[PDB]
This record gives sequence, structure tokens and C-alpha cells, in this order.
Amino acid sequence: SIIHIGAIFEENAAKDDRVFQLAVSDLSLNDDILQSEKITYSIKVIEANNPFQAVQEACDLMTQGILALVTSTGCASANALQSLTDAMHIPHLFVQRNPGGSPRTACHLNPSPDGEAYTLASRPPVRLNDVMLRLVTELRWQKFVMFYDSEYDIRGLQSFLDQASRLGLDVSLQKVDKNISHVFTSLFTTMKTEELNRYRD
Amino acid sequence: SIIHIGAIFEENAAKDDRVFQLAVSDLSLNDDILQSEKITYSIKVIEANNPFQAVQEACDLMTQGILALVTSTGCASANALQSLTDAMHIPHLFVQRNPGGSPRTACHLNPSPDGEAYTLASRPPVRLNDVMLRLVTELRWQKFVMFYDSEYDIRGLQSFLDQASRLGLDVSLQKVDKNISHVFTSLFTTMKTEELNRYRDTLRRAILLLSPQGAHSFINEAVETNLASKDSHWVFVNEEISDPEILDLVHSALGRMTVVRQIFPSAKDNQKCMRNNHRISSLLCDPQEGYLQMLQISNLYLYDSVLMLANAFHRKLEDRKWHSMASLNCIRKSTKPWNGGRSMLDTIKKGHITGLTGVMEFREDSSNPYVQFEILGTTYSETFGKDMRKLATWDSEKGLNGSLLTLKVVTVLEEPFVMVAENILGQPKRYKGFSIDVLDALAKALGFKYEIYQAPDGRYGHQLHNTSWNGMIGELISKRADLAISAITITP
Repeated sequence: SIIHIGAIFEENAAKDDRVFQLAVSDLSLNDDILQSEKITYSIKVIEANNPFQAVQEACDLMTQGILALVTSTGCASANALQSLTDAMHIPHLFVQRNPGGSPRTACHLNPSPDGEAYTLASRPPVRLNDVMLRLVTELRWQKFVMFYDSEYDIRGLQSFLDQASRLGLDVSLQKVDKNISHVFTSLFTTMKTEELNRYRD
Repeated sequence: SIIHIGAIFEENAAKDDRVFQLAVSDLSLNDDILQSEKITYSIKVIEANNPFQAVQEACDLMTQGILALVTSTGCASANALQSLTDAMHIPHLFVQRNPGGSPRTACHLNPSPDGEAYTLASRPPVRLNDVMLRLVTELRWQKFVMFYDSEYDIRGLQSFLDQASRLGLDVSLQKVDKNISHVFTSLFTTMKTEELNRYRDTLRRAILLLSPQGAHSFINEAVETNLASKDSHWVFVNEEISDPEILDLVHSALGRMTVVRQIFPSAKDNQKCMRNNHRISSLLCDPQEGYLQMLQISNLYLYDSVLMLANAFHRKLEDRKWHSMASLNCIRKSTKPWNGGRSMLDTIKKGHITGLTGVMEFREDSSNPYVQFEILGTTYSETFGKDMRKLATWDSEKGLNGSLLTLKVVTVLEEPFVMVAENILGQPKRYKGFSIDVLDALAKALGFKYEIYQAPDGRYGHQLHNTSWNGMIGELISKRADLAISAITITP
């Protein structure tokens, strides 16, 4: 029929297919059943945060015929594509998208037959909350401020938020924007300078 | 020439199956433009949070041919159809699913030229941040914790929380599982009774986003475990609540109450059934029992969407042009959008009606900018009960239009402060002395309560060899009493 896999590359797709196609050529060279045998791929470089562009590739792949489903795409392009590969029986190897420059919290899975849910998550659940449970207690700090950029999903501290609600920590949560030159302006022009000094302390 | 519409429902499709067939039931019956020219509809049901089944019940219905949509679905399925609506430009009215007990929180949208989307924020969006500003204004809050249920997303109302974190505030946040008696089983173990004291004192200004019957029983077990009195202020937050349902909240609720929901501009719902020579079922024209006392969003979206369909058949059919779907293969990637769908966008998206929520429109920004909440407080009366009355009203164009103790003494036997007024066996009942009067003048001139311990050592307690204090001293350093009133020669 066809010897074919698929791919959709976001962010810097030039880095993605540079890492992809070289290892594809190396492992097509090096496979004791696929000795010099060409697995074919259809990389679709898509626009940023447009998962339907990945999905119309994957339904095109269904109209092509594929072997497995390897990707690095958004979590909105994981639910439809898993239940798409449900009836046609394709492994749904899913790699979650990047949050934008923030560290990653893993995305929620959707209602499905669990155990029969085979969206193969290559990226583990975030376990820095296990560390941050301990760091506030080994260095013993009750008052501090947590900060963030606008590129993160603020749910991702949820058990760390619950233990900090019950640990008695009184910790501010404060947004930082991208223009760092305007940061000190929006601090100093807005804060009174002794209030600034209070927040300095 | 077909008049076919469609339906794709997820999660609790049963009331989803109910409302849309009622939305077409009186549509060939009471809508006057297409009166007894029958409007057909193939209601299709998908599994909860599955966009692939939604596309199977969308593009097949396209091949079957469809005209208009009266639709609500969730978060994860909407953004893929949003990028579809950037890539196929489909006319669609949207309501995000509310998980219940807490309000819905908005799902993140793709970056797009706004005006074309699957999600338009037909619901009144996240706004309660300035509603949060009014009690830290009025009652001047310093510490507070949100009680939100297990299925609440805390991203929408972050806007108050960051800037108030820039005002030196203190905060906590607690997610709440459903078995609320078992929640207190999880708490009374982890809470000591002095921790129960400090947490009730943290609980004098409550913030609640909780599952309804669970929230009623949470009121009852706050009353029974005496976590409340007429000082304890309570904030309830959910849009999904009926008008007698708040009265059903306040039966055991006997403290300071505050409940917010989406209350419309003030107008009479009677005589609104006869609108545009139609017979629109409403709260007194069809007072369906077991269907009003518990709210869901599908009945607010029932009234406006079919009146928009009456405006659609009025305008679009009389504007000399006809449009019916010439389909495209959603499996194919060279199928451009259908040519006359730009007309059907104005059939759905950017029209103009004035419903019970006031004017509902959409433009090239795809949001709802204005929200009017009404912000009420308590009124004490042990006979007519708690009847929530207007402290103020709110709008998202001005902010708020208006505004809104027992302790353990511990005893050491002493010569001047202690003189036995009455004694019994083992541990006596009540002494007298000077520090009795010191204890008195507080409780008689401040209006709160007291309890009394006795020290097991009672001998001017000392810095032990245990790096510890005995007597009356370490009891407040193990922190197992509250107050100590004696001859205290203070050391640094």
C-alpha cells in the first residue's frame, strides 16, 4: 500500500525537521529489519497555535494510510486525533506543545474510556511541585512572592497552592510583562516610593 | 431548497437534547416567517470532550446540508473548531459548558483576526475581579481563601488577585472535593481545636464556589461545628443558581450573606411571552416543575437564540438572497470554504437583537465587553428569615453602583490574684482576686467570651533543661491555651 508516517512541526520547525530528518536517515541506515528501507514522512509546517492545521494533515494521513502517529503538537490536537485513531487503530504518540517560554505544566486528559485511552504521552506530568513542597520547608520561608510571565497556565501549582494555603504562607502572585524597561516604570510611577520600599523589603 | 439545521451535543446531552428540540418545536409553530413550512433537524450526540465525533456530526451534516446552529460545547473541542473557523469560516454561536457548583472559566483562544471564531463569548465573561474589589474596599480585607470545588478553573479571576497581591495582602486557595462531610473528615483530623479556632477566625469572611446541595450541607456543618455566627461574612459565587434557590441557601445560613449571579437589567418577564406575534415559553407561561428551581445555561440560551432565529428569518430571507450549503470534503485539504457562507455568518454571528440580557451583538472583536451583576447583602429577621436585599448594584462600566470570641485563660494558684470564692473536689470551680477583674473588664467592655484552664505546675514556670518552658509559660509555647493573666516579671 504505502510506507508512510506523518509529522507536524511548530515553533522553530527548522530545528524540528533538522532533528527529525537526520535521525530518520540515521535509523533508516541502522535498523535490522529496515536496512536501507525508506520510511516516508509528510512534515506539515503549520502556523502557531492552529491545531486544525495539524488535524487536516492527520485526516489526510488517514486518507493516505500510516503506521503510527508521531507528532509534537498542541493538546487541542490530541483528543480528536486520539479518538480518530480509535476506530482505525493507530498508536497516538502525542508530544505536548510548548507554553511559550514558561516551563511546562502537562495538559489535562479528556473524558474517554480510560485504559482504552491510548494517547501515548511522551511527556511526563510535572513534578517540580514535589520539589517546591520541600524548598519552602528546608529553607523555611513563610513570606515571599511568586512571579510569572504571561506564557504560563496558572493552574499548574494546584497542589502546591493547596499546601501553601494550609502551610500558612502569605505569598503574593505578581505578573511580569515582556518589556523589562517599562517594568521599572510601571513599578515606580505606580507605587509610592515608601510603598515601593515596603515591597522592596 | 432545504431548511435543515443541526445539533452536536457532548456531556449531559439529555438536557442538550431537550432544549434544542424545544427550540425547533415552537419554531414551525410560533415563528411567523416560516410558519408550518417545516424546519428539520437531526440531533446528533457525541461523547463528552471528543472533537473527532463533533467533526463527524458536523461535516456529514454539511453533506446532508445545514443552515443554522444553536449550540453549546466545552473547552477542548472548541479551539480546534476555532482554528477550523479560521480555516473554513463557519457561522456559529457558542456557550462553554459550566461544570456546576462553580462558574465556568474561559478556555484559551487561538490568536486570530477577531470576528471569525467558533467561540464568541455569548455568555457574560469573567468580570468578578472588580466585584472582589468592593469588600476589600468596604470590609477592608487582609486575609482570605477561596473555596472552589474540584472542577473549578482559577485562571479567569486572576486579575483582582495579582494587583491585590501588589497591595501587601495575604491569600490562600483551597480546592474542594465533593463529599463535604468527608472534607471535614479530612480537616478535623488535620485540624486541632485551636487550629479550628484560628481557621474559623480565618473563616469569618468566606469565599465559596461550591457544589449546590453539598454547599447547603456545608452550611449546615459549619453551623453544627459552630464555624459561623452573625459576624461571619459569606461570599457565594456561581452564575448557575435560580431565584428561590438562594432562599434555599439561606435557611441554615444565619450570618452575613453575599451571593452574586448574573442578574439582568430590571424588566418584567411577564408579557414577554407574546413577542413578535410568537408564543415564547417563559418562567410563568411554561413554569415547568423541577426545571426552574435548578438553573442551567441552556434556558438562558433558549430565549435569545430562537429570537435571533426569528430575526434571521425576518432579515435574511427577506433580503432577496437565498443560501444553502454547497458542501466540501473536510477530509480534503484543497476544499476552500463555501462562497455564500459570508452571508450565513450574518445569519448567525454579527446580527442585532435585544433580549433579556439587553443587546446581544458580535463584531470584529468577538467578545462580550459589558456585564451587569447585582451585589446584595443580608437582612436579619428570625421570622421572615434571611431575605437578600440590595446593598448595591454592579456594572462593568463603572464598578459597584453603591457600596457593601471565646478564649482559654489558664490559672496559676497565687496569693493576691487567687483567692478561692468557692471550691469543690479535685479541681475547684471559681476563685476571686484582682486578675479576675482584669479578666472581667475585657469581657464586660468588649462583648466577647472566655474559658479557663489551670496549670499542671503553677509555680512561675521556668526555662527548662528541655529548651522549653513549664508551668503557665510553655502552655502558650506549646500554644495549647490562649491567655495568661498573672504577676509577670518580663524578661527579653
